Amino acid sequence: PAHGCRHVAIIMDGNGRWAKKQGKIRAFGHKAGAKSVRRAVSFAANNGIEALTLYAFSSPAQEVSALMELFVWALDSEVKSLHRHNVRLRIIGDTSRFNSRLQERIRKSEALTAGNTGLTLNIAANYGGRWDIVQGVRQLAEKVQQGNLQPDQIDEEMLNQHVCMHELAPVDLVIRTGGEHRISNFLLWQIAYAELYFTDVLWPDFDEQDFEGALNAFANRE
Amino acid sequence: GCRHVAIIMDGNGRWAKKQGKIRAFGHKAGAKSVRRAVSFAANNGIEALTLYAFSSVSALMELFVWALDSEVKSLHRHNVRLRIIGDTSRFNSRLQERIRKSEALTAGNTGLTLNIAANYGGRWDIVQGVRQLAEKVQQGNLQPDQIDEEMLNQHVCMHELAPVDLVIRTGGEHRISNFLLWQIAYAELYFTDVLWPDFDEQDFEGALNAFANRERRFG
Ligand SMILES: O=P(O)(O)C(O)(Cc1cccc(-c2cccc(NS(=O)(=O)c3cccc(S(=O)(=O)Nc4cccc(-c5cccc(CC(O)(P(=O)(O)O)P(=O)(O)O)c5)c4)c3)c2)c1)P(=O)(O)O
Repeated sequence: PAHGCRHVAIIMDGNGRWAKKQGKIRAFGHKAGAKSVRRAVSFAANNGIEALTLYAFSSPAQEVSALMELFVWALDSEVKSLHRHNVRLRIIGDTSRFNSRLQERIRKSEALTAGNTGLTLNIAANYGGRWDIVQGVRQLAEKVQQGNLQPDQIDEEMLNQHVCMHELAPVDLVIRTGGEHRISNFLLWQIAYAELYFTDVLWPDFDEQDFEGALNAFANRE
Repeated sequence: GCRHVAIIMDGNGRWAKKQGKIRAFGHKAGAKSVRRAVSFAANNGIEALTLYAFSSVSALMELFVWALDSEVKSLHRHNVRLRIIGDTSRFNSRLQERIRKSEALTAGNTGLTLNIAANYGGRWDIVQGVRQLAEKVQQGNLQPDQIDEEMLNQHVCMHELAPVDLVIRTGGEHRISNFLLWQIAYAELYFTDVLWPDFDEQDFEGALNAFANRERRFG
């Protein structure tokens, strides 16, 4: 609370570059990255942060189906730990085209942790900022079609109620590791007023001290 | 190849205080900085320049009228196409007409398109487009699950121009402050502590250089 930062969003990037520098393969960077993910989640939960939203940045249509398989399979194991640390898990992104199986796992993972009182962790999977806005627009569009919503009655607050994470504290700080200075279609609507923090540190090397630096930079900025 | 630059001009007031002067002084200097940035963009092949004045109200409008009346003939002469983006429905009829006439007069120019955000907000921009799509739904000429990214994109401001490539924010603050949101999904973001009145050609080129290098890297 001292940092006054309630919601932190992170574009994780640099795992491949990190591995390359050491003459190592992708698997090595991914392994290092997952470790950094756990470290960041634990840090947030132990530092009074209300919400952490993670986005794995990566530079096909057959590959995605395979990635989400890995995603969900990895999730099933992580959920136990998350639940154990009192974390509330939520998956944001277009999960509509996921097969009903791995789509039920996600659903159960969320149901299982919904009642926790610790950190709320949002993991982006097949997520897009524009997509997020659009799916929210379709919802309002349905209500227009059903006759109980006039086009001209639509305002910002209304649309805000239909975008991902509307129930949570607004995003206060966005962190992007890896050196690139862009949002890359991650959160858009939700970062209208967020502090943007760019660091050249590669995701695998981003540790607790780096996270603290970002929070300190945030606190001193206003 | 930087085609569209958007700028969050900030720091006029702070600049004034640093000089131990009144706010009005910062404004005056800020105005010169605007003329300088526009000239620089128009002289270097930039396709579009979008300006947003960040602020830490009737007279405001009279100033707008005056700026339009004194600068549009020069913009037209320089082959600059002027556009005002934002909610101008609340403006008095005189200002709205000046804006409409200014755009009409320069609409046919083929040089730099200068976009001035007036009473503009990124969320408002998106919402105004959503309301346009909601109208066609109500008319039954559009299905809810028929709305997609491409469709909404065609209804947000500047959809007819090249995509925003670079967003520059002066003044030291590291936020978008509800300026462009949908349009900056893939843009390079550049923050400088330089105060707007001090932002000159060298600072602008520096951002362009940063853009070029970062394009070679990351893609
Ligand atoms: O852009 P990079 O270099 O930082 C990258 O490493 C991608 C990346 C960026 C930021 C974070 C992570 C990441 C890495 C490991 C774990 C986690 N935790 S997660 O909850 O966020 C998550 C877990 C499972 C999947 C996903 S994802 O589908 O949203 N992202 C993603 C994108 C690209 C590659 C991978 C990936 C992750 C782990 C393992 C693999 C597979 C293998 O590559 P590997 O065995 O060599 O490791 P492969 O089975 O084919 O041989 C691939 C994963 C995310 C996140 C991965 P890249 O070279 O793959 O594009």
